[PDB]
Amino acid sequence: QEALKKVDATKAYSVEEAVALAKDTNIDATVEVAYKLNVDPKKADQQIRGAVVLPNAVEEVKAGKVTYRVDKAGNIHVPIGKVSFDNEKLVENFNTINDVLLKAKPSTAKGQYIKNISVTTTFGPGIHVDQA
RNA sequence: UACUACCCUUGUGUUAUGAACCCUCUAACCCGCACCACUAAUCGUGGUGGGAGACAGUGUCAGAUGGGCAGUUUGACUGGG
Ligand SMILES: [Mg+2]
Ligand SMILES: [Mg+2]
Ligand SMILES: [Mg+2]
Ligand SMILES: [Mg+2]
Ligand SMILES: [Mg+2]
Repeated sequence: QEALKKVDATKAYSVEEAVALAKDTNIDATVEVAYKLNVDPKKADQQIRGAVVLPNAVEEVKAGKVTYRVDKAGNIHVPIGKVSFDNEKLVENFNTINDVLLKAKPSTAKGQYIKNISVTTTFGPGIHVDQA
């Protein structure tokens, strides 16, 4: 019950803090990056989509290719591996995800591109962050 | 299908805000209401009560009405016109 309470909903944890406490907030569980976007998810020009390997078709099918694709809700969220993975390796996984998602930008975006941003797991409560 | 969150439509609430509308207040404005003083003054200015009251009045802007008023128009040909 109290795993939903221990997490500091007020604070924007760093990537490192987030992946570290993701190990705790499980009571096994796949960690999950989540963006809520400023784009229009209901138009073809902004249907963000793709797939990328977690380093932590053997290069794709076996190496741990996780797919990302934004839903109609504007919420694109992707697995980045289990809580039993090393936390700096989770930082590397999120580096992969964040870099590829930011560099896959629809050029017609607005002043803000990420409305909200957070982490969860298969039993992870929300861990909101501020892109750093 | 459990459960975690990213959440999305729909409609309930708290709070902060913005408008419209009704009532209530009085402290602005007003009283060809009373009393006091200036003061011998049916003026006026103040003071004290009472009444109305953020209306009215006044200013600006706009719409309707407007011979009450004003300025003007109201052809030529043509066996007169
Ligand atoms: Mg009279
Ligand atoms: Mg006339
Ligand atoms: Mg003249
Ligand atoms: Mg004539
Ligand atoms: Mg004639």
